Amino acid sequence: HSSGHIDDDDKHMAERLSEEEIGGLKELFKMIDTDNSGTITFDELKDGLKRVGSELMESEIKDLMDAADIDKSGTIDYGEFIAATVH
Ligand SMILES: [Ca+2]
Ligand SMILES: [Ca+2]
Repeated sequence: HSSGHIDDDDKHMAERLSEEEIGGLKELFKMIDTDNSGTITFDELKDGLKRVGSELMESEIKDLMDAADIDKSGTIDYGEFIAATVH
């Protein structure tokens, strides 16, 4: 409840990007987190492609998890994966 940010589109231009994870935190992020708590962890990460039982190797889940979440917080966020710049 405020009126110092919700008024002109000028302030909406600086609040249209996802800094932490608010971007997908609603639709995608939740649908990704097997916990739906708002935070994904390797242990849960694998459960994504694991339950798929296709032809993947959990070995890539750890090399992908580490490369994804650079915050080394042990937990990956929507804003931690997007950090990927200059590819
Ligand atoms: Ca979780
Ligand atoms: Ca993190």
